[PDB]
Amino acid sequence: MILSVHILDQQTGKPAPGVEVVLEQKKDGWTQLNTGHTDQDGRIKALWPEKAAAPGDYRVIFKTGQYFESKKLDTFFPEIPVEFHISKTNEHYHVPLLLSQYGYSTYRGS
Amino acid sequence: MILSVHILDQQTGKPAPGVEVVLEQKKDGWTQLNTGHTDQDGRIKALWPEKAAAPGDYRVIFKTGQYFESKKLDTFFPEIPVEFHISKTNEHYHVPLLLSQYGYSTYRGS
Amino acid sequence: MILSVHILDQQTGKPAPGVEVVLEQKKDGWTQLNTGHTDQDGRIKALWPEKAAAPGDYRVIFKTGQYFESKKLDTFFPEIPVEFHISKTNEHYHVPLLLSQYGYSTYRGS
Amino acid sequence: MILSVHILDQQTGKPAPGVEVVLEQKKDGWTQLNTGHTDQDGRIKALWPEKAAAPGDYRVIFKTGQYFESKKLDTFFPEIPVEFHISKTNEHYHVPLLLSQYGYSTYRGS
Repeated sequence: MILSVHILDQQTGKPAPGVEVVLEQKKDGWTQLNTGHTDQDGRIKALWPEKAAAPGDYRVIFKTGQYFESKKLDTFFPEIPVEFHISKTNEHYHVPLLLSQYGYSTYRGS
Repeated sequence: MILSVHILDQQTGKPAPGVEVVLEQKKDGWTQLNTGHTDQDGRIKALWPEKAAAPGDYRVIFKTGQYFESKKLDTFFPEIPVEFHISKTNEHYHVPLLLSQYGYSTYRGS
Repeated sequence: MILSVHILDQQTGKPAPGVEVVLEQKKDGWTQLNTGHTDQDGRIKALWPEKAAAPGDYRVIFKTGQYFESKKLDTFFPEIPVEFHISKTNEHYHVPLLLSQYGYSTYRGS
Repeated sequence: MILSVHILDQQTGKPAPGVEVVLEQKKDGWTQLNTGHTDQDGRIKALWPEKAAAPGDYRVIFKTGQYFESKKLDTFFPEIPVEFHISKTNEHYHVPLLLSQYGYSTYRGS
């Protein structure tokens, strides 16, 4: 199992650097597996480095509220959580974020 | 304060009906204010009917996992949470969801 | 046949007013049916007012380059064209635009 | 100047292969610079291979209508054109497409 994220700032058309991202797993609420920060190219390649994982519900929380605060920009979102389910645990999963101040998009990248 | 949501199925180009949506407020974790289901036109007009509200972080959870399950369709998301912050509590807030099986978009509508 | 558009500024979370939109039909290249400008609520309700229409390929061009220029903002797009096909000419068609400086989304609204 | 595109099928969460993409430049209408087809990973890495280019308005046309037709799926779009402007001709430009049947997203990737 590999989990990658990358954030794209839609206001600038450039990647969003230094954004905190929290990875969680749904247990019998949610529990932290890892916490990372997006690099110069707005990426966290191994979130989650290549290791075996149990299937089930996962979550990434993009700390984008703190990101816009440091730029002195207003935003609709205090943070952006993305819930996803993994049944094929062998695969590399990309969960990108297309970030605007008052809107966003996310998907399997794959 | 007014809170509305509407879901648009991107596979069909038609609204997504009968989808459960849970509205929550961040307290000193999260607490349910109301639970609704999208109508024939994929809307929940008053989520949250017109009443005074305290500023702070809110959340809507679109139960889209159960939606695709009833259509016998696979999806990346077990559900879709959307976190948002309200500072101007006088306003009508639209939080629409553009729904695909393995991707989505959300925004202030406004 | 009814054709509506509305533009949502993702930087502000408010509708985008005064944006020129050109409606075209594919002929044996493209030909202008109508030209409108988005109102205070970022809408052009009747683009295209309620009248019978021939099925086929249509196009709306959102003059968003001129929009950002008047705000002194840079953008990736000189304008945003959206091609769509209508087979059911009886229906009301919404073609909304979720507008960021360096990214956008469009869909049937319906 | 480098121009890359990649298409992501939002219905499947996998890249969209074998999709024709036409690259054009705005002249004193539009003129074809190159035509490519997306590979197994839904990419056209060099659209446009690394060569010097003149600044101005460009266009990529994603032949997504023909794509869904071969899958026997209905779609709102006969094809998807994306207009973009390049002022810094030294840079590598990614223009990805997040593809659903009745909706899509595009952006600088960068």
